[PDB]
Amino acid sequence: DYKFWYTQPVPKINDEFNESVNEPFISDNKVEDVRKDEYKLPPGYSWYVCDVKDEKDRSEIYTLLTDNYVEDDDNIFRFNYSAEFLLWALTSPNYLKTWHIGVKYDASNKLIGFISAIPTDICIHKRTIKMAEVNFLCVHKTLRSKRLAPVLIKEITRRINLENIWQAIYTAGVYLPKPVSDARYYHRSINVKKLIEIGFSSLNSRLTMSRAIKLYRVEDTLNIKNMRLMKKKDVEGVHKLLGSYLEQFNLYAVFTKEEIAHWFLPIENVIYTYVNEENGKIKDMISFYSLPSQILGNDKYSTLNAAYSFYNVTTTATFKQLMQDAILLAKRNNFDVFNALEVMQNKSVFEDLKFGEGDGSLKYYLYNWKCASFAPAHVGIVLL
Ligand SMILES: C#CCCCCCCCCCCCC(=O)SCCNC(=O)CCNC(=O)[C@H](O)C(C)(C)COP(=O)(O)OP(=O)(O)OC[C@H]1O[C@@H](n2cnc3c(N)ncnc32)[C@H](O)[C@@H]1OP(=O)(O)O
Ligand SMILES: [Cl-]
Ligand SMILES: [Cl-]
Ligand SMILES: [Mg+2]
Repeated sequence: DYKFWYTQPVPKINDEFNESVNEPFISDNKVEDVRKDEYKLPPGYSWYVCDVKDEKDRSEIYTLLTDNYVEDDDNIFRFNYSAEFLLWALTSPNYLKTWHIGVKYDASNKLIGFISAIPTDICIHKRTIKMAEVNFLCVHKTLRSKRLAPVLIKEITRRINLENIWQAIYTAGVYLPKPVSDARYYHRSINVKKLIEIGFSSLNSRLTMSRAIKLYRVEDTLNIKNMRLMKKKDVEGVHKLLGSYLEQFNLYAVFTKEEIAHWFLPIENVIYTYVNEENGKIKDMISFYSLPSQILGNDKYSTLNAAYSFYNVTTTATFKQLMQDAILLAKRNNFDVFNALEVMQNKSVFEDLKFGEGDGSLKYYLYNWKCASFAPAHVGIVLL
């Protein structure tokens, strides 16, 4: 029935727009007319502005998400974004502290809800629009189905609109009105025995343990020999190589040089970017971020260490060769599995590089924007 969503400027479930339509649902917005009062919470609850740069505030967000954030459809894994990852994800160029919004239960002073956004220029069907990218919506497990999520969404919408920003981008596994694109995850096992043991992968009479280990074995030699960790000197180069690649897609972030430094410069256990420099030019790049899952009630392993593909571009090798190198670099950094969405060129390598299809998919959404939807190979943005 979507009783909340059908109040909002998003498409109905059966809306179909053709390529001649690429504009807002609601235009001519004025900051002057945005509500200046905070949305009302149920009695006993209060808004709290989180300071993500403060270690203690950040640890409170970390705890809320560790305990209550997204699980796989089978409730076997729960994402466990690290505190240093959250610091990176939320303090991008020009971020607003006041879009990092928490809800405390007053009687215990405990954070029980959170939602966040950061600002970025998004190009959709060649039109570039300032958007908020919304993420980390989370309601404590003990307070589910009480309609707190619409309150957090309406309050962040209000605060984003105060900055004269009227569109947003967000992804989710749940189906909501209405995806602009839909992309499955695929996974490439690295630490095969651990993935078996925790119930992530399986074996059969044809695929014995030893045969599975051999199937997923990787040669410890790079196809692109000079791939090395990115440094500050490489920011102009990555800005040109990635910037030029992305222009072909129907949906992508238009990164400034400051944004390139922020999103790609390596941070241990958070973001890994490797470059190939030839003649003072950056000609290939690989990048992947760290997102572990807590393995729910497992005796042996508490954590699945997963690398998620971010942005990969080659001009000196094949895409296959580049992605075989990304799996190698993730292996050299202790990751158990390399995951990727069927966006950009990724699906073209999945068969040959022995990826498995994951369950369900990730839906891409715009708020207050009507346009044609498209196949996920035309998506050129990866959100965290
Ligand atoms: C400018 C501008 C606009 C700015 C705003 C743009 C819109 C942004 C939307 C939010 C985007 C979120 C992106 C993500 O971060 S992804 C990960 C979501 N994090 C989890 O998966 C963690 C585990 N899970 C939870 O923590 C809770 O289940 C949630 C997700 C907070 C939902 O809370 P609960 O207690 O279930 O549900 P209640 O409070 O009764 O709310 C029901 C209404 O809510 C809608 N809803 C549910 N999940 C949603 C969701 N994931 N995103 C958006 N809406 C969602 C839903 O359909 C329904 O509304 P209807 O009646 O159907 O029209
Ligand atoms: Cl009022
Ligand atoms: Cl090597
Ligand atoms: Mg609720």
